[PDB]
Amino acid sequence: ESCEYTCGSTCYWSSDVSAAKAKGYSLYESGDTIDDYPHEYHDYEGFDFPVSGTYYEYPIMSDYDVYTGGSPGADRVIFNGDDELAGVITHTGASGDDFVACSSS
Ligand SMILES: Nc1nc2c(ncn2[C@@H]2O[C@H](CO)[C@@H](OP(=O)(O)O)[C@H]2O)c(=O)[nH]1
Repeated sequence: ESCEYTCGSTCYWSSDVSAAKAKGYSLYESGDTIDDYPHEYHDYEGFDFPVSGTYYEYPIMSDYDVYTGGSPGADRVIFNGDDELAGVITHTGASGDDFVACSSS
């Protein structure tokens, strides 16, 4: 139960990531949003994503619960229209409204 990704000091397990991607994807697929998520992620930052876009972001929570509205915190899981995982990113340690990648491999 390793940290698939680490966001700043927050440790996310593989199971945390798949639940956040699954939640954001069920909405995406249903053409719905909750407080504006998921939404297109532009990849203004220039990240590597092992998969192809269009990319969508969904909040991944610090507390391990799936996002269902409210404050999104700083972490985001990134996925595409095929329900493929692209990665986990964070606002933590990023300047203003930029994002930095969460450590992994
Ligand atoms: N930094 C960054 N922001 C984006 C991108 N695409 C959309 N955004 C938007 O600008 C703000 C992201 O910094 C995002 O709110 P967020 O905090 O929900 O991501 C979002 O609405 C992108 O590729 N990079």
